[PDB]
Amino acid sequence: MSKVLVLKSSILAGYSQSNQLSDYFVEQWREKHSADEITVRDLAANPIPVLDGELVGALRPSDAPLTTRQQEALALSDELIAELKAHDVIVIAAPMYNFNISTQLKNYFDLVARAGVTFRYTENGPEGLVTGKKAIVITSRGGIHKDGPTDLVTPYLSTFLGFIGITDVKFVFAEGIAYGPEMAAKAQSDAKAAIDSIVAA
Ligand SMILES: Cc1cc2nc3c(=O)[nH]c(=O)nc-3n(C[C@H](O)[C@H](O)[C@H](O)COP(=O)(O)O)c2cc1C
Repeated sequence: MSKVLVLKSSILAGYSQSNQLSDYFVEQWREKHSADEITVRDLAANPIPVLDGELVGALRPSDAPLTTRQQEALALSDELIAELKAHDVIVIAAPMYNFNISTQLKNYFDLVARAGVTFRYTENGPEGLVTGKKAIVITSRGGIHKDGPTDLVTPYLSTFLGFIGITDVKFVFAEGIAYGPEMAAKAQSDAKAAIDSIVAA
């Protein structure tokens, strides 16, 4: 029995291509794996704060008193990390905005990456502590970037996720959305088929 976490990060709400595919993933997983628990967190509808010079100190082990704002960010970081570690299958919807991930997803990563909690340093290098996960990235783009030099999102996601221990990552692409409704529909169909194959594994 698995627990599935779905992280939505688009700023386009119900018009989001990656959210539509995330919803399809959930629908198909419920159908094929009816006993599994599914948790969805919308990082745009419930925003994570920007990591600034005040919040960064909240995420360090210290005996120093924290500000109210720091205490709340620490509580949120702990909540996010507990949630991430409590689920088995992690689905990350990651649209490409100005050649980067969305800030909504980035703020989540910046509260989740914490030394001694989601990674630690050993005598022979970094070690990720978020273990036993299988990750699916659903990444939507207006243009066509896959396997080219302008896709920095894919290797960045592999790098960041691997650093915290999530090395088993399958990518689902929905590209060419900006070329119009016909190409957006083909991207949806192609990504749905990649999802079907993952759900059928
Ligand atoms: C603010 C913004 C920036 C974008 N930057 C890029 C980009 O750098 N490259 C690209 O191919 N598409 C870009 N797009 C198009 C989105 O990648 C495309 O609309 C995709 O469907 C977004 O996924 P979503 O619908 O789930 O938000 C951008 C869209 C927005 C709104």
